Amino acid sequence: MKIGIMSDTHDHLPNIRKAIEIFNDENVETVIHCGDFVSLFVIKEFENLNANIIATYGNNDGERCKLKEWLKDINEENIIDDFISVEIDDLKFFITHGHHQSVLEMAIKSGLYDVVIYGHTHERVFEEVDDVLVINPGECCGYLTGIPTIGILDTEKKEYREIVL
Repeated sequence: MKIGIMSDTHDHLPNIRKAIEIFNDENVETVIHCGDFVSLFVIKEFENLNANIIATYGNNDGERCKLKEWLKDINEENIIDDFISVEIDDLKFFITHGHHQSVLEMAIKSGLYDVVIYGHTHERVFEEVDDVLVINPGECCGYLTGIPTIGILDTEKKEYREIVL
């Protein structure tokens, strides 16, 4: 009943596959990817992940059009949009690739969501501001920090734990 979080994979196939496995060798009902898969060929890797997908467009994702199409092919359920407001296990979520500072700032500070997930910065963070769970899974490629990471959230007991690759 736990969900997986990832972001900014930047075509790093190895780490993408590593991550996909991990998300399978564990429940992970669904998986959130807020960053830049970036290239189309990346989607074909996901047609090998058990959980479904809730993704958000990154500033580097050049093919938004075919990206959503291919994602649907992998599964009708899968969904991708600039922003994503949803709920799971009674929790209110708001997902978005770092990007738009203000919209992110506002979401967290609005207090209309239980959890706020985002990427873009490549800076993995996991704090709680005013009972709002703010999560940045960090960069899956690990290119800009040398530390590739993903994360798994427990919608149940609300416990998040990082996973270095």
